[PDB]
Amino acid sequence: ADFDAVLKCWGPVEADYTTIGGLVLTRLFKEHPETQKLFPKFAGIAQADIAGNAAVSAHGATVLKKLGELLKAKGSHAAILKPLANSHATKHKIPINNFKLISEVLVKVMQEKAGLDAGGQTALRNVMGIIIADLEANYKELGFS
Ligand code: HEM
Repeated sequence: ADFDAVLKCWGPVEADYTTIGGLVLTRLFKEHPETQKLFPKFAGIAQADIAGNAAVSAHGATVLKKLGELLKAKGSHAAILKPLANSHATKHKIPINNFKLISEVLVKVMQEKAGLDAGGQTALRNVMGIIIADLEANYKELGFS
């Protein structure tokens, strides 16, 4: 049910993955500047120059499309998340806590831009908690507990 609650507000997100993706990453980097350093392509870009940066927005679109794919999955969520865990632990070297930070940002962006109400905010926190716990379990399988 919590997946359906989020999907009932996903229209404005999927309508413009570039704009909303850029909003999410711009806010992440503003509120959590240490996360920007985990993207070598973006690390060191002055904060004032991030909102207008097309490459940042394009990467945010990649993130949100992957999250959409997960939400819409009629099969295993864990299966889609295994490659994501593998790349984020072993290629990008992203500590798990950073997924909680981007999930905090997404809840706020959907509250502000996608009509996600109080119950929807809780549903999205629950869904992101499922995703993050699966990423964390897969990190542990790789030796990154
Ligand atoms: C649930 C949240 C996230 C989703 C859905 C997501 C999704 C993706 C996808 C689909 C890619 C491209 C394919 C791949 O390399 O696996 C990617 C790349 C990447 N992600 Fe994430 N990601 C998330 C969170 C994060 C966080 C929190 C960070 C760092 C704070 C991060 C850092 C990176 C980096 C550095 C790349 C490589 C970018 C490039 O070289 O172009 N990701 N992510």
